[PDB]
Amino acid sequence: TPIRVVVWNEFRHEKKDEQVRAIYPEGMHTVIASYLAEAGFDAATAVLDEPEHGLTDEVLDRCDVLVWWGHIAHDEVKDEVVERVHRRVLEGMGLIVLHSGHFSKIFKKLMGTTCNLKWREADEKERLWVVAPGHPIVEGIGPYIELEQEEMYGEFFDIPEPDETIFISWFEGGEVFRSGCTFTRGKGKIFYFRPGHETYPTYHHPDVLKVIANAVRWAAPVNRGEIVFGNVKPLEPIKA
Amino acid sequence: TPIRVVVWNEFRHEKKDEQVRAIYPEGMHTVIASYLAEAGFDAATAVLDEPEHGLTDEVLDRCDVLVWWGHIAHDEVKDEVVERVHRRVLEGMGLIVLHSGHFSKIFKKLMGTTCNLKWREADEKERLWVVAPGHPIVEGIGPYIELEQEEMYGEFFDIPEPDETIFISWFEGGEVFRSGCTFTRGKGKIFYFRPGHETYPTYHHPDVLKVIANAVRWAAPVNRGEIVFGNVKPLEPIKA
Amino acid sequence: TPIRVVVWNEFRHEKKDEQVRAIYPEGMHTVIASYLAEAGFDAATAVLDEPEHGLTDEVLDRCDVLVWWGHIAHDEVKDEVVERVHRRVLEGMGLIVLHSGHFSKIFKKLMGTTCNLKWREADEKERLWVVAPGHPIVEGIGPYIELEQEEMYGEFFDIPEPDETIFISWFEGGEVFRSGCTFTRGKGKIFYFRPGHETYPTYHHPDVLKVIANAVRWAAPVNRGEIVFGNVKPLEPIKA
Amino acid sequence: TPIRVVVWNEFRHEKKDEQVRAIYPEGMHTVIASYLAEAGFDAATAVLDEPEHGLTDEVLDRCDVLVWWGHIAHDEVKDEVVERVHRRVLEGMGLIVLHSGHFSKIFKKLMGTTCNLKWREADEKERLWVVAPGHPIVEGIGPYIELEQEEMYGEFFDIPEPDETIFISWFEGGEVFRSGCTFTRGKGKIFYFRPGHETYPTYHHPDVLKVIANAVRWAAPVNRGEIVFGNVKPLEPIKA
Ligand SMILES: [Zn+2]
Ligand SMILES: [Zn+2]
Ligand SMILES: [Zn+2]
Ligand SMILES: [Zn+2]
Repeated sequence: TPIRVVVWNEFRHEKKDEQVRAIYPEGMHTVIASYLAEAGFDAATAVLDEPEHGLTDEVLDRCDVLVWWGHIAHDEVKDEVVERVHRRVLEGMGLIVLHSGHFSKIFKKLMGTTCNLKWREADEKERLWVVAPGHPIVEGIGPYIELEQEEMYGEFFDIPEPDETIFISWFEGGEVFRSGCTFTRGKGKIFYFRPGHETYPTYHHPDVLKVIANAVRWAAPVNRGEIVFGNVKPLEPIKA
Repeated sequence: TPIRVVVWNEFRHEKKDEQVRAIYPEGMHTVIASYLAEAGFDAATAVLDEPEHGLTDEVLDRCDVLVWWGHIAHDEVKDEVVERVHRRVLEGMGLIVLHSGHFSKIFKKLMGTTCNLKWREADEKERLWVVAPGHPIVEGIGPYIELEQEEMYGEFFDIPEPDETIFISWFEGGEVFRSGCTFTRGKGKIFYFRPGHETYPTYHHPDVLKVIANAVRWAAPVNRGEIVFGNVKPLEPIKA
Repeated sequence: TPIRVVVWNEFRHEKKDEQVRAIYPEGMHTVIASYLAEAGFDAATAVLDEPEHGLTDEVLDRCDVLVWWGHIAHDEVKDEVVERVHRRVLEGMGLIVLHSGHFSKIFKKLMGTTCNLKWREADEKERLWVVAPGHPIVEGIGPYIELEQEEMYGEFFDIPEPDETIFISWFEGGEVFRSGCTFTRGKGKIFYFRPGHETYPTYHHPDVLKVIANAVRWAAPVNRGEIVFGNVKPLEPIKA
Repeated sequence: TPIRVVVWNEFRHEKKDEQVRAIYPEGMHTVIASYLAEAGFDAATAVLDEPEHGLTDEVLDRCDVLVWWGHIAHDEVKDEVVERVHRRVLEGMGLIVLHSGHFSKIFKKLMGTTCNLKWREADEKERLWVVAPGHPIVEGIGPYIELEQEEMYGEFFDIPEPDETIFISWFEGGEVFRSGCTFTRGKGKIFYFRPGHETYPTYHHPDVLKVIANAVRWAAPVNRGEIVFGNVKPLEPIKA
């Protein structure tokens, strides 16, 4: 049965910023979710200004993978919902965090670090080099993805060392970035993917959308729900 | 020149349980700090009931490596202080988390997971096998450390995958545990080391103490201090 | 298209030893391949005492995942064949190494270490604890797999640190072992799975066969073939 | 006791090419070893055209860390010597592989991959960004090292995923590289460090030499010696 994916987007820039609305008139979430649906996923969206930011228990309980984009309103996501999502990831829900989502409460909580970085908005070139060429996330991608204009993020990226580094970006201005990183938290699989500044049509680039689709598939839950913790009796005789 | 170490202990059990007090009449912190002093470290102690839990900015700014044990009052450590310690580890302070410190606010914050596990107090044998035989933390340690009595902890331990697993424990009752794990968070080096239940003389065991001393040296800051993040000018010209 | 898997087995013990033949009268390869065929894989088998050990170019070129079991005749696998296999794994072919396969020429070549370990044949109990509970390899597996009789292998196991540790074994006799380990080499995915001594019906255990099937699915290539190396022209202008 | 380091260098280019001899008149090994002696190490050199290539059992037994640079005569290192070195690394001798040492027999043997990569000799700028800012290898190193001219190596670099990535290089021509990588093999610690082309004064750069010195200290053996393997008696009773 199709993997069920919820694409969550702060959905502030596209309402109010002319240059962004021109690129994403129905929001970045609509673009990503449309692509995913046309790729066979059961795709829905959620935004910050819906009740419970669209992430009710009912929604999350039928969500296999959550995709997250935020930027200027990270602080408005309520702690109750962050905790709810955190619990679901640890139980096995997948999480794909995009671009400025590195500063989301949920990603910072999972990482345990500041998730800070260097950055510059200069309409500069990015080339995302594949460094895990057999990884399912890079199926169909070529040796790199090139973006003619993006916002630079630069090392040092204050994240725990990834389980795997999939992409490393080169930027025109001299920096590099670990731009595709996987992590596992509990049963959940997380993929950080750097591209997607709101003022560039990055989410219309077919290789970008394909990485996201590939990542949704890679992140799907396997044994969602079942771990026993706590006080336990012995499985073998203990000798006095 | 000597590495400065603060040994933090909740110090509630040793006052409320006579069986504990008999083993550690001046608390576990005193035993650990005394050994570290004799090993050549500049060692101090701090406990929960001191003001700021003993961890003022003044104390933390002169602390190279913090050692942490807690159990029954993890909740009483104020968030302001957890946040202060978290900042210090990211800037390069070392952290050694011991035994029940797996449920400390600070370790859970740095891990991003629940750090739950299975457990049992049945005075059973533990054998900590070395699985990183060339690691500095196991200098002078044989193939395993054997403790005649300890509290079992058992996988699955809900932690991010370690940078390195140093020890894996075998318990008499059937369980195993990744009982010595290293992580890096920011510039800080963390070592989780399982043994140390308050009802057993585990911190009188010479190999246990040697591991802690080896870990204090390993975890000593390099390049300690603020990392530069934020908006930056290009090092190469960007075609406009 | 179903995944094409070749199950390679030394196939000496099952002819030499009456007690082994009684358990695996047509070889362990036949039992594993039959299960895989029932699970929907396009399964074939190959054995040491065949021209090219059954691993001709034509066979390997259509092999998506190779499963390897050997023990008493690792030396007899011709270097030309080991090299052929090694090239295929780096191009993306999956490799599942079973039990005494740890000392196969192919596994040692891919690892770079001796792959030696401690061992004991004493019909003792082994409990394989899952330590990556979200990993695809453990789909359908409970917290542990228990085998009533197996040969002990024990740490230190001289392997490079795995990409992920999936299983850690507890043995009745006191030892532990990293019993399911993943590695990536080139584009190829490798899984080492410890259980499988010839004198015990381990490959009739449903959980064991399930893990192998899950690992074959996991290890199948999705970007298969030649990577570009060598001298390359610049993508950006270089100032003279 | 100072750490004993042997700097091994093929030493063909500096004898045959006047452009190279002008930069390194007494060989690249001399320059590195002289720095290391001033940094307090007990340093010695060895070269290809000495008996046993300078790497007798006697020499290797008193070597704590071996540094290796080769390029046009990797094939002339005798397999007997490669094997000797390999055994010593597994027992805990450190190994620092420099630049075209990526294609040395010893590095390839420890890695289990081809170690191939993309490359270009175009006198282009390289900026080595630190991505493990607390690591001992980068003590005293700024956010990056910049080399005005170097040979480009580019991803994909066919190595096993490093234990840690210390540096990632940006090159003027558009590529990136994992340019400082640690690995553990047996007891031995290995650091690959990219810079070092023979036609550029790279080993006269203070930060490059500092990194090497730091890596020599980091790679010093602990618990050096034969690991015990083989058949072992049980530590606990095994039931009939
Ligand atoms: Zn942005
Ligand atoms: Zn306890
Ligand atoms: Zn066997
Ligand atoms: Zn070169």
